[PDB]
Amino acid sequence: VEVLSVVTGEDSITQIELYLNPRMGVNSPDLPTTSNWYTYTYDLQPKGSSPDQPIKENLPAYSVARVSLPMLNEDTLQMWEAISVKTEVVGISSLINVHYWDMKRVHDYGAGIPVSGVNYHMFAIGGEPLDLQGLVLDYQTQYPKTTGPITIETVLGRKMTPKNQGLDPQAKAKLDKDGNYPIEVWCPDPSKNENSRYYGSIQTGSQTPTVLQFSNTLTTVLLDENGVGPLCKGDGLFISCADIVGFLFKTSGKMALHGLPRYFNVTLRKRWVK
Amino acid sequence: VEVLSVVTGEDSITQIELYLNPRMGVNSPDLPTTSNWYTYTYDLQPKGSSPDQPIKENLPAYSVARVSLPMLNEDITCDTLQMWEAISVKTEVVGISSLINVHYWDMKRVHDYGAGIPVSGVNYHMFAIGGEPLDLQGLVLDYQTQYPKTTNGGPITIETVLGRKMTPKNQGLDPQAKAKLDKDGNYPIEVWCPDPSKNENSRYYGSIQTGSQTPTVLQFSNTLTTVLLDENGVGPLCKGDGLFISCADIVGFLFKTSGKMALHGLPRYFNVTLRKRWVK
Amino acid sequence: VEVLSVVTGEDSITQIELYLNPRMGVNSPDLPTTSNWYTYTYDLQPKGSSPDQPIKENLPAYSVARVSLPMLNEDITCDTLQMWEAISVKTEVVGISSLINVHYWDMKRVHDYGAGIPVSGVNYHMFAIGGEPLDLQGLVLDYQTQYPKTTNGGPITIETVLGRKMTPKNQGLDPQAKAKLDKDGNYPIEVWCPDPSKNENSRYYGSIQTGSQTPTVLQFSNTLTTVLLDENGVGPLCKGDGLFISCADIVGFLFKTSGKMALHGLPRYFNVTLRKRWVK
Amino acid sequence: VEVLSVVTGEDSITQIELYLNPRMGVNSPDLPTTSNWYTYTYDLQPKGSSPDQPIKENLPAYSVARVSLPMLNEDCDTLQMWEAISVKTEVVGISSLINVHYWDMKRVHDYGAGIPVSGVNYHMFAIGGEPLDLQGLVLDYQTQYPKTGPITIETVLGRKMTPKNQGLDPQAKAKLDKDGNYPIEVWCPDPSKNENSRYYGSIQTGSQTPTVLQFSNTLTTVLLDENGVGPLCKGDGLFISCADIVGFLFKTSGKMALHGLPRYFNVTLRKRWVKN
Amino acid sequence: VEVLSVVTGEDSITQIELYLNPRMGVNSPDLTSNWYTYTYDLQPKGSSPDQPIKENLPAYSVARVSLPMLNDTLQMWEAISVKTEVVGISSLINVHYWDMKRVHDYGAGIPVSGVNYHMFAIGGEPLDLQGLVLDYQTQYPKTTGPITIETVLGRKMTPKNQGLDPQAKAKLDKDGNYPIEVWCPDPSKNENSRYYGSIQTGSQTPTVLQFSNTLTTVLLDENGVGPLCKGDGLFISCADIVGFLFKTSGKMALHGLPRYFNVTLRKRWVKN
Ligand SMILES: CC(=O)N[C@H]1[C@H]([C@H](O)[C@H](O)CO)O[C@@](O[C@@H]2[C@@H](O)[C@H](O)O[C@H](CO)[C@@H]2O)(C(=O)O)C[C@@H]1O
Ligand SMILES: [Cl-]
Ligand SMILES: [Cl-]
Ligand SMILES: [Cl-]
Ligand SMILES: [Cl-]
Ligand SMILES: [Cl-]
Repeated sequence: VEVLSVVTGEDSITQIELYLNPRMGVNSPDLPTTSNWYTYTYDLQPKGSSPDQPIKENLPAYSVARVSLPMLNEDTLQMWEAISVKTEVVGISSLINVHYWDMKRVHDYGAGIPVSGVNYHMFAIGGEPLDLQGLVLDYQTQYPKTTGPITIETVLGRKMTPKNQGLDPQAKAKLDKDGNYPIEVWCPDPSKNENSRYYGSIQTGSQTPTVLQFSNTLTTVLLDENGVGPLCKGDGLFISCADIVGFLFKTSGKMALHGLPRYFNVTLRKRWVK
Repeated sequence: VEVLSVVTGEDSITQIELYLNPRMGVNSPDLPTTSNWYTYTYDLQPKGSSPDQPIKENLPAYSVARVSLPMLNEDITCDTLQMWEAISVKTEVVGISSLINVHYWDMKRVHDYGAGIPVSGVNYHMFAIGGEPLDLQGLVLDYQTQYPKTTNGGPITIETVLGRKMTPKNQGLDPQAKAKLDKDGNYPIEVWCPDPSKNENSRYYGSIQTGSQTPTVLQFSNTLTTVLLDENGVGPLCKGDGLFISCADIVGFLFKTSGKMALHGLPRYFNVTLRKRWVK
Repeated sequence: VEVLSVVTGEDSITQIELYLNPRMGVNSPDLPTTSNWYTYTYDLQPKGSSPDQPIKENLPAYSVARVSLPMLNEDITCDTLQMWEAISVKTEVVGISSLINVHYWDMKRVHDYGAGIPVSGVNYHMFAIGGEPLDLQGLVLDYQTQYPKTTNGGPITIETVLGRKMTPKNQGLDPQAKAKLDKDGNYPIEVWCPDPSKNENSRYYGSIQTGSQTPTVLQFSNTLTTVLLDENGVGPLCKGDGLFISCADIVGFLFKTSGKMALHGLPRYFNVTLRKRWVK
Repeated sequence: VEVLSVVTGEDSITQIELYLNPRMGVNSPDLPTTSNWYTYTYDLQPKGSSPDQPIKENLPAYSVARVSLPMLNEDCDTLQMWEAISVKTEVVGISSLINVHYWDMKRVHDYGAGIPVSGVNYHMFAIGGEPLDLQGLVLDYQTQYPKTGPITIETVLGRKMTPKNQGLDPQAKAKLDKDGNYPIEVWCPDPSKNENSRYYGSIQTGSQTPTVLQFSNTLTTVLLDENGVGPLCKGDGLFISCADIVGFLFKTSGKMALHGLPRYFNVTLRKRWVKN
Repeated sequence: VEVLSVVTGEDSITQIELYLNPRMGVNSPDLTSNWYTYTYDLQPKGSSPDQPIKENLPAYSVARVSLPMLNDTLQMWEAISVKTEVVGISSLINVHYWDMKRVHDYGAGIPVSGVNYHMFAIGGEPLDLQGLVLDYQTQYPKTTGPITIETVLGRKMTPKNQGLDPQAKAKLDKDGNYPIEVWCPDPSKNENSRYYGSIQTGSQTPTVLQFSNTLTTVLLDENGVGPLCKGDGLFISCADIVGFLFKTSGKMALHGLPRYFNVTLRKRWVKN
């Protein structure tokens, strides 16, 4: 796909807006029986015996949407090119709440321990699904069958081996389904993703402060070193993210991970391609 | 709503000054018996049983003022009019030095015979400058929280705007959970955040810091200026000759001897520079 | 006060050097009995009953000096005069290296048989350069605090300036609670902060860090310069040929064996570059 | 070598990609007997009596590869060399560290989640036209490292360390020419050499210090020096080196093992004329 | 001394390389030397006075480098840039020192962490030092032997030495002899030196250090002039305390690392 000139003319620029709700394990608000924990995992707890058999509710997964863009070609073609994005984690202020009814206290008579600890923040803008690389802390982990999360065993069609604690070139997938690819199993593949831009960070520790910023004045430019943004194949724009904001500390000692939604406003332009 | 050229002339630039005192829950210094806790919450505690029924005094809220600006147009019926355009702001959290006090009479000690635990832990800092009220998005930690009813003197929360009880979706982004920041000390911080899908005509800047005893780390200087112009060189345009200024500055917990903890906020000062702009 | 052109000619630039020793509460090294605690407070403790009646030795205060500058105008009744304009400063906290000492005889050991807990915790750092005294705003953690009443002109607190008791509004920003930083070691840091609504003719820069054992993290280099010019390229103009220099540098607690804790301060050095400026 | 002009022409620029798996002590995934701990050390403990006699599985080492480049010269004292000009590099598998439910993970408190991988971090990478020059320096010169096996100061000196090896001993030098063989706690990059390499690193100590890492495919490191010259690949070999210790796995018993992650590289190179 | 033009010529630039080993208290590896690059155990006594031993007083490292001789108007070497690096940073991943205090039962050793102090200086003459101490009642060993404030004053310290006493001044002219806890760079002098430093206090505060051979520090002042080497001597000074070694008993010792320098100098015309 050879990249030609930017299309000149009236309706050459467009804007795409959307938000993605977090897929922490309880992924739907519409199941009365368990939806009270929507945007959280269940309780995360080392079993103390082998092997680990994590349940789907304890496996935060990436959020993804494919956005359909205005059709460009009737019959060398025009493609939408993503050039910038404004993105924001929404609901940050909710985390000042230190009086959840079942919050573990910092000490006797004190306030709740605020949401804190492990953070994981990433977003990606691309013209096709984000490429994923599989790597796990423990290859002996027995993830649930797709029946359900997509894990390394799913893509290999056989059990993990010790090499899956490192980089196994065969352990690859595409982020093509919302709330189905666990964060603990899949990371962005730096060996591919030529047609995506991704940005991420992690923070470990149990009670490490959650420190986050928000402003409507911040823009990320999506152009590469040659001045070309992601090109949207088949008029589809892929947007991916994850925003783990820390643990909810419960009175019993039990802890669950929590996530927040993310907002996007992407600017695109028409580009001639060969 | 076409933006035209900047107005040229002698009195084309004006400077507006204000301060906003914090609205942490005890929101008035003038109450008969309870005002000693002005700029603080009451004691924040998990109930231990469901549901949470938090009191007003435990719900820090946004500060907001509308500033009336000099009237610009002798004829309001014209297509082309002059509007005040906010171009920069100098803003400072006031009273930062007060937080070196480690000898509050009822302060929990760091250890036996030691000084008090200094104000520390949860921080939340934000300010916004707009030509109209700041747009808010509702999202809460726990949808089952029973906030005091607005009709009973309570704050404005999600149930208020929906006309019905929250559902689990309000733990995520619900597009119906929206409001405008149009009342000082009535929109709880733990319920409302700036709405990034709107606010075309505002600029906002904010941060959070969680943890229980996390150091409060703040700077102050009269040399720092925030430029309010967007990518096109246009600042917020003041509709009806009104400038909207919003903020929140939670600076941490006061740790009391018994173990009880209350949040504390500080005031914020603003000096906004505005210029006259022709608009169609 | 119309600012004209920078003066041209041979000796149009001058340099002013000084240092300011900290005023932590024990403010003199020349007292027979108590001067061992020079650069420290006494022991800081919550009283445990109301009200707090803090002693002067527990109230770190701002340092300040007024430097007399060379006289410039033979005839002071002329409309157009030369004034010294402060354009840049090199400033440094002195004695930072002294804080590696973890073997002070009465230092609390971190754990059994260990090294002393080093000077750490609450930090407060600020400096200002101005052509007049720094403008101060009063705000306190607790309005019920009973600060010392003296006959010797210090410490000056909100009650001192108001001529009446504080009220709850003094936990926020009370526009009547204002003062000028015109006396060395007399204005308590926990009561007074720089007033961002004034200070047009000064530049100030500060920060706080709370927490009990938070690392003290400081830099020093003789290569760092602060430019004092505002947006128009004008520095503070020295009224009456006087340069005002103010600062505070609390660097943390000395943790004593008994559990007691005292705040500690370090001195600050300044080298200010000034130029002659025509003003009308 | 005197550096002449950048070669002009159609195929004067090439790209090289590769990944390096971590060599934390259990260095192979292909030994059914012990490979379950691949990318970790064994349990790290003070012996409690002198001397320390660490096992190889407790000595994280540098990763290294020599990448063979296309042959440039059919020959003359004037020739072409590959010049590395930029690199995109990324630590892979960062997301794996959100796992706080490893079956034998020490809990933060009763009934809580596992203590996340945290504590000691050491991160470095190097790109060079020859092996990275190493300087030896150890915490304790009386440490008895396993005989070569890992290469340590005793190996290169052909005699026992002395106290001077707790500081900089100019005799304690090596070249990073073998994957997984040079212990990190013994060897660091030698700033007195490495004219033909570029290296970047950091350390973080503490026991439970947050592991804080970033990843983006938009970040490029420029490898040109102050004269606009990148590393020049002697004998058409490109040397890539790294280490990425990401913290401790805290086990239920109290035991602790260090953990590492792999690193990816995409290096851009151009043809450069050189003399001698 | 009037600074004239930069000398233009074939051999007008030179590079000076050196390293300085740390002087933490046990300052020689050629003796007790098992503790080279460390202090002895640092421990508040609990009773007065404090009479610290010389092995518990980390001191600045310094070298005078003799430069190639060049000569009212003469040439001087002018230091224009430096690449400097703390050596041996990787050694600090060792959490299995045989006598290391454990983080908890069955755990690894507490890594080297806590108090850090990092500084370097490049000058055309000795670094100017200012004396200031935590406690004027500290009784430092007599010079026979570190140089301290009592050494320079010729009389005991008074309370004023907890602040800035303009009489408490010295020149950093001897390696391993000027205690870090007594002396700091004098910002009121040092016109012909450039210095850079930081401190981090705390007991177990993470040691966070960087290393790269791509980082350069420009030594030129605001007028484009670097330090000028009087009598053809370049002064290089540093200190790099990297934290505590935590021992099983509870005792703690400070530890330092060496520092490497590569200084670029050029010839400069000057007038005396
Ligand atoms: C928001 C507020 O005023 N909080 C008080 C708190 C309340 O008065 C509460 O309703 C009563 O506990 O009381 C605090 O002080 C306590 C005393 O009132 C009580 O008699 O004895 C307690 C210790 O045994 C304690 O001193 C509290 O609970 O900490 C103070 C707090 O500001
Ligand atoms: Cl993160
Ligand atoms: Cl914050
Ligand atoms: Cl500070
Ligand atoms: Cl690191
Ligand atoms: Cl430091």
